[PDB]
Amino acid sequence: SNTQVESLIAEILVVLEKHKAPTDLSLMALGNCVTHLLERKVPSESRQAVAEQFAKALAQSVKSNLE
Amino acid sequence: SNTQVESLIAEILVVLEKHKAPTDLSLMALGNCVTHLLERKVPSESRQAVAEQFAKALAQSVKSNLE
Repeated sequence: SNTQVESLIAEILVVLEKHKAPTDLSLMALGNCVTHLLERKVPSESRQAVAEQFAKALAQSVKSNLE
Repeated sequence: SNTQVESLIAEILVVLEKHKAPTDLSLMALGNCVTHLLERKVPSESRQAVAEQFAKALAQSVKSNLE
């Protein structure tokens, strides 16, 4: 499964690299992708909650990476 | 610029769609992409802060989308 996640990640990263897209642009696109998914696959009532858990995970991820 | 953002977004979304990747898997990959970018292009001292602003934007985005 790790190889599955990693492959998805690599594929998405290459997309950003191919466009030589700036950091801010990359984040904006990535954020919109999350927003798109939540709106299209998460019930309106849980959307904010899933968004917040995504955010917490991101924050924790970044923090720990600061090790 | 909107077409530029939208094109990036579409390209990333197609990547997820091609894998028929589940929502949770998509989020995990997307989150890792943000983490990757922050670690590779944002100074260690601002990383958490940029991560939090990304999160706020995401949260606000989702909220407003609930209109």
